[PDB]
Amino acid sequence: SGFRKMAFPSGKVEGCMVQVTCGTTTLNGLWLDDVVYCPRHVICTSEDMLNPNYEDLLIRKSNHNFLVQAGNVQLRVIGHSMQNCVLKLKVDTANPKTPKYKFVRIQPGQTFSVLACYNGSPSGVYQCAMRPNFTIKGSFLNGSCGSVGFNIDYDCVSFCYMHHMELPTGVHAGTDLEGNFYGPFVDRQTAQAAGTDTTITVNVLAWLYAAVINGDRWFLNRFTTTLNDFNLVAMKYNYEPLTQDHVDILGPLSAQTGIAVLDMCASLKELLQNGMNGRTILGSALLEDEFTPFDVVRQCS
Amino acid sequence: SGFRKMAFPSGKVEGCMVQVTCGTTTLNGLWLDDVVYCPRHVICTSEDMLNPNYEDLLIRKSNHNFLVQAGNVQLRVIGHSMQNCVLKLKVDTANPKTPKYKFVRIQPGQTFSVLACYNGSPSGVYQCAMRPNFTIKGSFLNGSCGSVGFNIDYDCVSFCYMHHMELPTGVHAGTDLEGNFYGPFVDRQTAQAAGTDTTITVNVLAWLYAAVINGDRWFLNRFTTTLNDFNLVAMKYNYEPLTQDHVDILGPLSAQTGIAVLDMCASLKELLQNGMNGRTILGSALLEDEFTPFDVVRQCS
Ligand SMILES: [Au+]
Ligand SMILES: [Au+]
Ligand SMILES: [Au+]
Ligand SMILES: [Au+]
Repeated sequence: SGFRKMAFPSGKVEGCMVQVTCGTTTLNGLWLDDVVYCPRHVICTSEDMLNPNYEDLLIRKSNHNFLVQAGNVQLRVIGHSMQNCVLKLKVDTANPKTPKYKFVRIQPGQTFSVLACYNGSPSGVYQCAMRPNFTIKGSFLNGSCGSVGFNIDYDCVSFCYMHHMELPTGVHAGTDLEGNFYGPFVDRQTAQAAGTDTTITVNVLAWLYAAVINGDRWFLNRFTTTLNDFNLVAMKYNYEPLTQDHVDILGPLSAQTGIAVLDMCASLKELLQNGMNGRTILGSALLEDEFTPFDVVRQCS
Repeated sequence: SGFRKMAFPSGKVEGCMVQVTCGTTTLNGLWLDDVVYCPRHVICTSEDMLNPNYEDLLIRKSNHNFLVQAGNVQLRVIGHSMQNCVLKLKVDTANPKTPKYKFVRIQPGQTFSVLACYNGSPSGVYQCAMRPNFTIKGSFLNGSCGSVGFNIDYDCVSFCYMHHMELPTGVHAGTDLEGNFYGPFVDRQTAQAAGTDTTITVNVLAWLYAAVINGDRWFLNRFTTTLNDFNLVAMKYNYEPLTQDHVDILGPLSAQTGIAVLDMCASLKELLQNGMNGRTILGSALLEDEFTPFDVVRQCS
């Protein structure tokens, strides 16, 4: 029993983290096979970050200016190229700890584990979700850029995030492992606002199911509702609109608990309209939306 | 910026997790050097658990009845002994992935990372605290016994917990790596109640400091208070009594923020007497008490 925000084991990714230094800046890189991936703004000075022309800045960089260090050993850079907002540094040694891996671009609402690193050394691991506005509410300090987010399914590490930026509002932005930013953000120190941060409705429902499975059931009411009618309440409270696809993905949890998806929606409705009256669900006094239905099934089996 | 409940990187401990089977039961063991540690109730049938005599049950067990498997390779058991509530299985092969490590018995209020495993394979990692009643609010399912809790300082893994039991109330009990249970619990399926679960006052104060560092400051009032007078409020709300030792440990956080410890206590006082009026602190609608002052400094530096 018990329900905790649980990250994936971090070992396979720890073995891939290296330190990358281009003149003054040092950040983290990801060493997979004989390529090191890192944020392209490693080539920038804190002066450059206001409006850098990365193509021009790269012209004055050669292989030997990129110092890559795994632990305490230097790797020899034999090639470099820019792909979108990441640099791919070709080294002469394949990482002997390369796991089976894929690069995946995740959708908003999906969750993943982040291994926060500084100067190529892991510091800690935690679970996050890609917000609907494409930001993440991370814990990152200077030098954490290049840290990656991932999922582990069986023996394959699915890399889905590389950390790039902290926006002025204290939230975080980054790219997939092909260097494309999530959302409208750019690797520039400027005014870049996040959109409205809606709540991930499907995850809230999944978490309510996890609560029922693990003993907390006070919030179960006698009501039911319809998709359209629930979505009117969702819209008012800035929740993602719930779709039939969402209903279907909740089916297994619906079967396990014997609570129809629309009955659970009516209970959520009441929670949104009436609050929690100082009580708690799974140790939280608010509605948690960073558990996917998959997360709930995996942790509950 | 940002503040997250962050576990230690799990890699060094993953390499130590094995599967241990004694007749029907299979649980997790910890393979360090040429010894495998596991809960002694591996030798029990679900029938035995009501009131087992472990000494007698062990008499009918020989080295070859304990099957220990790291990944997909068997380890050869050349000796076994019972120390308190753990078995120490001597094997003929030292674990090549043994990290630098220590066994530590932690005090209530201190935090650690748990690597939840099943059949010797890691499933996930999360951060917990040893409650003042010596229980932990974990996420454990059948077969998770033998999973361990640890801290990582530099290159040394400090093992502090091994999981044994789920009490009827859904909380968890276990031992240090010398096999001594935390609190009054025993490895028996019986009526074993947890005491009153008081809140870890010093951790709450540390977390409020983390909030100030990371932008949330609405809860800072104009008041101050005294230790004795605050402790009267703490007692009423079932908070740990705050001591001068606690004040001293908060000193570094007190210096970093410029908020005197007793001023922060007066703010907490108000939070306890008046609630949070629907607002939040670091994304929580309640007072978090599973961050130590050390946890806050490490994550904030
Ligand atoms: Au793969
Ligand atoms: Au950075
Ligand atoms: Au040590
Ligand atoms: Au068990």
